[PDB]
Amino acid sequence: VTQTMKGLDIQKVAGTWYSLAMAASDISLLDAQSAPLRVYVEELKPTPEGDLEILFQKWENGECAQKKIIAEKTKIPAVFKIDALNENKVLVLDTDYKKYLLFCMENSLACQCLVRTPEVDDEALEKFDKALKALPMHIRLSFNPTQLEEQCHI
Amino acid sequence: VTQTMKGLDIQKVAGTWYSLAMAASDISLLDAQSAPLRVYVEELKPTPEGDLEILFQKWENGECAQKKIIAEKTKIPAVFKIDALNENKVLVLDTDYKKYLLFCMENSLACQCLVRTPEVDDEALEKFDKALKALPMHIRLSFNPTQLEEQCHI
Ligand SMILES: CCCCNc1ccc(C(=O)OCCN(C)C)cc1
Ligand SMILES: CCCCNc1ccc(C(=O)OCCN(C)C)cc1
Repeated sequence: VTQTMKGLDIQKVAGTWYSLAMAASDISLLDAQSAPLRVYVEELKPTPEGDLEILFQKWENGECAQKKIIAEKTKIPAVFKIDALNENKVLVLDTDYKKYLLFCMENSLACQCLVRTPEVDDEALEKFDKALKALPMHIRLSFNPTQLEEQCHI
Repeated sequence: VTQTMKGLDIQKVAGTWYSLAMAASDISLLDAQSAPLRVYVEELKPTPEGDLEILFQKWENGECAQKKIIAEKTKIPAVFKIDALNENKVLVLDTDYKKYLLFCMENSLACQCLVRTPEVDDEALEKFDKALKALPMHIRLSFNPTQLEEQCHI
């Protein structure tokens, strides 16, 4: 991935978001309620040091678990690191802070269209599909306003 | 769905096809290996009477089953009926006979991009995405050339 947000201000992504849409390189990354990159974002909390804590839900062991991860900053403002068995990158592609944010997680790849409200944002989906045009995605999911107001988008 | 192939010649769709891509109105229609509209097309056999027998595979009870369905003609050449508990329609959106065919099954909705060979047809995917632009799809899957040569696209 070689789309990053030039000039990103990480403090301005703070707050409420909805996972409107998701996509991944491999079907198995999103196909089941319990698939590993089926993660629903709740809230971003930038630290004063400029790390980004992520609140999200994950369907786990037949139910909707509350989860909390922190992505550590790098020399590149639009690029964060999650420590695990593998070195995994979080990239911010594009945001306008007040309506949408596009990002990817990569080691292979999953991306999302975040929005501030439980509404279908045709414009934000256009920009998302445009950004995926380049990437080798084999599954795409989108959610309706009813699902967006439910735990794990049921 | 109000995209049908004007002038369709049902005899000319006979033969080998690959389910390159699928999409559906509802995630649950395609999400699992065993989801009900995860059906992989093998072969179309038009009858002399102008019905269309469909050979396909379905992941069933932990394995890849061989299946055979016949879709009955209507007064509209691009529209067929499958008899079940519900009245279910098969619509041919568009074909060039020698490379691609787009169709939908509807009662709510699932569509596919068929191709004659195990190759990624960028052009045929463009026409497919164009045809879905209108429809309310919430899941899309595509398959690579390796998967296309395997039973149930493993
Ligand atoms: C704009 C930044 C959004 C980042 N959001 C998320 C990033 C990662 C995860 C997440 O669940 O991490 C997956 C685990 N690692 C080891 C692959 C969940 C949400
Ligand atoms: C160009 C025509 C292609 C039609 N292909 C297919 C049509 C239907 C099916 C199929 O599996 O039918 C689903 C069962 N009914 C009752 C909803 C599988 C393949």
